[PDB]
Amino acid sequence: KLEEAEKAADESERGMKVIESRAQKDEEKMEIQEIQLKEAKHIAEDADRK
Amino acid sequence: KLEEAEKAADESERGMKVIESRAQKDEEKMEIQEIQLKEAKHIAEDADRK
Repeated sequence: KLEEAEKAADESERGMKVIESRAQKDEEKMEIQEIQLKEAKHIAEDADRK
Repeated sequence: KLEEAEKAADESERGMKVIESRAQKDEEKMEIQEIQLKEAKHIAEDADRK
């Protein structure tokens, strides 16, 4: 049961590492896409201002 | 150790679910900011075009 509970922790932790690494990749990509959106929008606003 | 391993199962699994929720929020924000980046770039393209 300790192996099952610890394995549930270890496997859910690996699950977590993959989806936390995914959250990190999605977070970095969303920040990049958000900064690029802010800039593409700021370019659009700058182009609208122009 | 089993109680702590079950608490770790809960924390690594709750972690995995909080991270899955965060990864989903960051994935949706990634997907929302890339779709809206493509739109913000098309607005920049339209803003530059107009």
